[PDB]
Amino acid sequence: INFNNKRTELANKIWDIFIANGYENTTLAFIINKLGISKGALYHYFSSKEECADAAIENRVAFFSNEVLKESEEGLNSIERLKKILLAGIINSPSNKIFHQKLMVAIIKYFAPIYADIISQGNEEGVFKVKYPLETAEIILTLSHFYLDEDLFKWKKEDMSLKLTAFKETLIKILDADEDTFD
Amino acid sequence: INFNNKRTELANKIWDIFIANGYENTTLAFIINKLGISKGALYHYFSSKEECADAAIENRVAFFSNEVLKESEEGLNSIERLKKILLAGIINSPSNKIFHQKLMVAIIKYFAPIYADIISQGNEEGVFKVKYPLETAEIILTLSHFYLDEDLFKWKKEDMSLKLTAFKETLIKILDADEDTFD
Ligand code: NA
Ligand code: NA
Repeated sequence: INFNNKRTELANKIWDIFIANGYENTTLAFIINKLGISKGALYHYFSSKEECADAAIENRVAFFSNEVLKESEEGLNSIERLKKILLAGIINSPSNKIFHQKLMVAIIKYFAPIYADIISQGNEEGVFKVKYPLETAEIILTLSHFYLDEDLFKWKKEDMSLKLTAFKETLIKILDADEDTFD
Repeated sequence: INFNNKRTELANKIWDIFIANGYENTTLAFIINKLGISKGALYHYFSSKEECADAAIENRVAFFSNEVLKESEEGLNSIERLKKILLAGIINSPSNKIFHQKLMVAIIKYFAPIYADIISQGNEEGVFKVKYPLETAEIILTLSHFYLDEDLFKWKKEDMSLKLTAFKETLIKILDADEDTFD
């Protein structure tokens, strides 16, 4: 109620600490020293380092997604809204890969309804023909955040151009959109 | 050369230890005690617990994928090969989620050429019309191993039926296959 305002202020600061310093190497002692708080002050809001990460991620993605909705120009068609939202954006140790995975999952879950809305708008305009708008939104986001992640798959830098092309091709098929939609 | 035969025999045994006991809670001391080997015997083949996991995963997936190729019936059409291969199959703490992620990534990388071959066969038969066979194979596997993973996304059990339906719909669009292909 009031506890929520304080917890998210800290989560925001923890985000900056995890990004700037890495998740694996950030200790609860480093966090509290950097924040200027005690162990007790931290344990009042979080039970673990994982919860600190989840709170940092939730608040960052909740913010980023809300700033996409407020920045959305009134009356834009679905094709332009899709193009605009696709261009949006905020060591590879096992724990650092978990922080990245958590972030991909949160982005997918927060952006899926926005993309679902765009897809539904396009079905109504007659530019797409998608049977399952929310599932298709989640499908697209999974491809953009897992398949196009070169660090996840250790994809070669010279192969990324073909993956983006293949991604656009897939988007066209899935949406039943015109072939020149993403040109 | 000869070192490889021994290393993969251990990797196979480590796999069983990680599955039966969980990755997070499996200590290097538990591994060596269960295997009947010394710390030195283990450090001769692996530098870390992560490398033990990667070796266990590589050898399991390399095996599983090779047993799919040997079990493949001679002269099956692409539609039946696809249906057959789709039915194939071997705590949620941060480290356990890494073991699972590593496994998903290895399955995708080992099975992609098999699915690419099936897709190419179908393009030749005239049952599919896919511009990028290997990228499309990787796209499909990403959806079956990330999007359909209810533990990754914490999807509701009652929503899984719609996700499978949406997955099949997507497969049909991506492959340019007939609508009754997966019935
Ligand atoms: Na859903
Ligand atoms: Na590739």
